[PDB]
Amino acid sequence: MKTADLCDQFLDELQVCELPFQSYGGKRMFSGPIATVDVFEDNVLVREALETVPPGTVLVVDGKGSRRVALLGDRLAQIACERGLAGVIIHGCIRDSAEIGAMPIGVMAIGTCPVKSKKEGKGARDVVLEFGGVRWEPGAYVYADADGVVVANKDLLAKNG
Amino acid sequence: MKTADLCDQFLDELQVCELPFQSYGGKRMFSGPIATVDVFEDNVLVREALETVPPGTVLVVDGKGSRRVALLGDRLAQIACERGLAGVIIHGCIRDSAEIGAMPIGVMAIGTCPVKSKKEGKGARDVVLEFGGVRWEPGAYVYADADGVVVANKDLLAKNG
Amino acid sequence: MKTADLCDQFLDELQVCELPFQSYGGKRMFSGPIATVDVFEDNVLVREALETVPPGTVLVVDGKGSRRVALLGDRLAQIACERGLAGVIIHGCIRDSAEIGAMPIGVMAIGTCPVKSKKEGKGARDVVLEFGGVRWEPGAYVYADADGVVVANKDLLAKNG
Repeated sequence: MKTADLCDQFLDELQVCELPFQSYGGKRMFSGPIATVDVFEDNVLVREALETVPPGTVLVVDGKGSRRVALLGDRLAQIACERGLAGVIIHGCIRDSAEIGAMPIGVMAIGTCPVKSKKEGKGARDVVLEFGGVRWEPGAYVYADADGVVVANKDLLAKNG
Repeated sequence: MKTADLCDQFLDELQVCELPFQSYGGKRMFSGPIATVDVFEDNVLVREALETVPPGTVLVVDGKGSRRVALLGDRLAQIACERGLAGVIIHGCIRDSAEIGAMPIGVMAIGTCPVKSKKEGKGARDVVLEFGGVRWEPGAYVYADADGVVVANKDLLAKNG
Repeated sequence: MKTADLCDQFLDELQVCELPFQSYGGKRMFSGPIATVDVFEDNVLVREALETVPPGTVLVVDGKGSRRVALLGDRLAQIACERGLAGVIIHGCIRDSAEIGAMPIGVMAIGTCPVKSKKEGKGARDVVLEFGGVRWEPGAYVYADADGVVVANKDLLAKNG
């Protein structure tokens, strides 16, 4: 589960995120199949994804790194906990960081912003994301911890060759 | 008291600081009427302000974001505690961060620096400050927490319209 | 031992590091005689240094600030603990930060990276390093804590004039 160990064993099959994230959730280490959301200062699709993706999923949200609004708050983090998701990785900001820090889920983002995001529904789910020098594909697997975030095109702990 | 809630209710009457601060005090959430100090690597006026502003005040210090010296240390933070101030927000650095982290007051700054600031008394108090994309006016109200810092031109929790 | 106090008393004999470090070890405050290592994404010499420098030493490693690989992990940090070193300061990244945070040693670096460094042995030990606006010389003394890092050309707490 350590990204350090995964790199030592499978570096050739891994993409290493170049963007350093701040860890906000109660869980510092988390991993699972990737579900994607591509938005810009709007989180309606982030919410719909959290309410529908399979348990154990790690939702990756490309918010273009905007710091003008938060894309996830305690209400949405709560949904993630209630539906048994592994965590959320956001190329953007979150809010209610105090409350999220007390939840048993992983949450990584580049910063905090108290302003709510737009609620128009613009953006798309299940598309290929591109940020942090990494190509995030639906169905791929992401592993995150205190040292970083790495992505594999399949479950590296269920393979045999 | 949450900046997230204040933005949802009063965004149109609020200024949202664009500069992310590091939180150093024992209190992560604090708010109150603003008192201003405008200086450059000198903290004599910061000290005089802390020794004279009314209880509950949040001292906002524009140190131009300099990282060459600290503008507040444990002695001054102690004064802030003894006189019942709400906290201090500094566009600059502080020192004695270890000691300040144990004090029941809010302290936000952009970094730490072990070097003491000049003691010449240059600068001015009670002037309008301009940094972080925000206009900080004396008498205005500031609310700070783990998600950010927002400024209103009056007490938003004592108003009725 | 506080960098703030050292600056107040000996600023004229001190070099103040301009590069802000993240603190990863169980010890937030540490100091001692400097041992140097100059490398670039390779840590064989970092390991050899940790296995040979005198107890109480603070190993300073100039990794050119690279964020592509880690230069120190839990194995090497463990060696530092077993041989009684004071700490390590790295102009580069580390990994196994979770594990290192539980160790009684000082560790400062600019970030984390899960990828292992090269093991070719390129680089040099006991040379003068130059980074963070500071000239790091073998035999010099370094003092580090929550506020910063300062370097003196001799033990400032064993001198008399």
